[PDB]
This record gives sequence, structure tokens and C-alpha cells, in this order.
Amino acid sequence: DEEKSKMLARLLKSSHPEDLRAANKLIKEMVQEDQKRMEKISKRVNAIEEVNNNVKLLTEMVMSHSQGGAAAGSSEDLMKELYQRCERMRPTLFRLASDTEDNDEALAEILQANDNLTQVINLYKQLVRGEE
Repeated sequence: DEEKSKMLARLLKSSHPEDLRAANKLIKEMVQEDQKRMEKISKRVNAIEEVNNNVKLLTEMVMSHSQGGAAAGSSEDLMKELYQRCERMRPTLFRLASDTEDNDEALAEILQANDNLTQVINLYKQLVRGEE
């Protein structure tokens, strides 16, 4: 916000005991707003980083077992556990979109995120755990 970011700089530059008092209440609050934000942002970012990675990893595995590969048991297992974690995440993403009501850009990342999430889940469910 380039607006406050200028009203403050003039309250601080002020010379009256009343502008200081305000710049303070402003700072006090801007600092609060910047705390809630970052926290929101990290929650989403971290979540998405996991999803993307877990997506890629499992995707890789599932594919190694497409005609030859994946130690059937010690590889066939990591997957099973990876998968479940993806399933376990659908919930988190959905609540994430639900809470991301102020930034369609992020919201969209969460949705892209979720498609990929569901896509791989419908590939472990398909080829692999589906055929046999």
C-alpha cells in the first residue's frame, strides 16, 4: 500500500506531538497486519511446496513401475505411504481455498495445486493400484 507508506513518512517527519502519537498507533497496527499476513502466506506456500514435491515424487515412482521397475514391496510401499499423504492433503487445500478470500492470485495457485494433487491421486489409483 503506497498510500499509508507515505502518510506515515510525513507523520514521522512531523514535528507535532500528535502526529507522532498517530504514527505510533499506525505502526503498532501495520506491524500486526504484517504478522497475520506472513503467517497466512507461509501456511499456504509451505503447503503448496509439499504438494508439488509429493506430486512429483510419487508421480516419478508410479511411472518407474509402468512395465519394469519399483522394487515390488520396498518401493511398492513408499508409494502407498506417499499416496495416502496426498489424500490426507485434499482437506488442507480445500480449507486453504476457503480461507484465501483476499487474493485470487494465491487462490489460483491453491487450485492449480489441488488439480495436480488429484491428478496424481488418479494415477496411483489408475495404472498401478488399479491394474495388477
